[PDB]
Amino acid sequence: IDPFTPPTNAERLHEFHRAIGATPERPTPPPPELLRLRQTLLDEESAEVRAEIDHLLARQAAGEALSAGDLAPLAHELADLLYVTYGALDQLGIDADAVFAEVHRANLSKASGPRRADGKQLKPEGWRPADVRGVIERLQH
Amino acid sequence: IDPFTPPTNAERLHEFHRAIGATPERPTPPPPELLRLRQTLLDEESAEVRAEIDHLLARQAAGEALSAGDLAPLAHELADLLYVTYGALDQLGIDADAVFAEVHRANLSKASGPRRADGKQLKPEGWRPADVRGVIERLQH
Ligand SMILES: [Cl-]
Ligand SMILES: [Cl-]
Ligand SMILES: [Cl-]
Ligand SMILES: [Cl-]
Ligand SMILES: [Cl-]
Ligand SMILES: [Cl-]
Ligand SMILES: [Cl-]
Ligand SMILES: [Cl-]
Repeated sequence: IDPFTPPTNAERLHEFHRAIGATPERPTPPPPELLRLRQTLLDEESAEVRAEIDHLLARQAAGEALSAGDLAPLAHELADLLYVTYGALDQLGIDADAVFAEVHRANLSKASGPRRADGKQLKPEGWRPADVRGVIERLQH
Repeated sequence: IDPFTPPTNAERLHEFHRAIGATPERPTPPPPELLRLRQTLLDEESAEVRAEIDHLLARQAAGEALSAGDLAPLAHELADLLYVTYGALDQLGIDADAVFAEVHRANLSKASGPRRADGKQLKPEGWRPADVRGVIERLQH
């Protein structure tokens, strides 16, 4: 499935990494041990988000109408996930906003296509996929 | 483990959801079926990120010095993950930037603590944890 089925937050992660001694201004591969760690951490944070969804689903199944406050733990974990995802991009010395803008361009464009009779989102004429490599090359040079 | 071990992107997701017919201005619980979907999608996108890390790790292990371009698929998947994470928060009608700011405050503050002899990050005096519930209540009211 897929989605169709003042400083920015990226800049905040740069501030954070400065604080913990952790980053490059241009795209730069990290040490293996650091990739490994990032992989684990993404793994863990996505697991916590999915667990909080499970709790809400169980409460809804029992018939509860959740309040705004009830959504806080999930919102907290989601933000934690943004943090470590932005963290990865910052660690890589990749401008997250530049890459995000290109991904957003392509997704928004795809959203403007027609739908199949069964409701599946189709691409519009002349749809242009996200060219993230082009963004990276641009940032590097 | 943990991290110690112009429109914003959140606003872009609101634009996207408008485009696909998908959102609330105040925190609002979603339908169960939609939570279920979001859970699956987070699951899948985090799996793809972790797979791209595996590929880079294998290349590094073989002795390669990765170029900036080599990082594009990982950067692309990371941005895809931001997209569906921001997507969740938007779906919930929760201002992602407000929640992120509070999580960032707490993380940056924790970073200012001393480290144990073994290098573990300790909290500073009077450290105040992220109060995401307070943010949610504020957004609701
Ligand atoms: Cl509900
Ligand atoms: Cl409440
Ligand atoms: Cl991080
Ligand atoms: Cl198509
Ligand atoms: Cl490398
Ligand atoms: Cl290259
Ligand atoms: Cl989404
Ligand atoms: Cl501590």
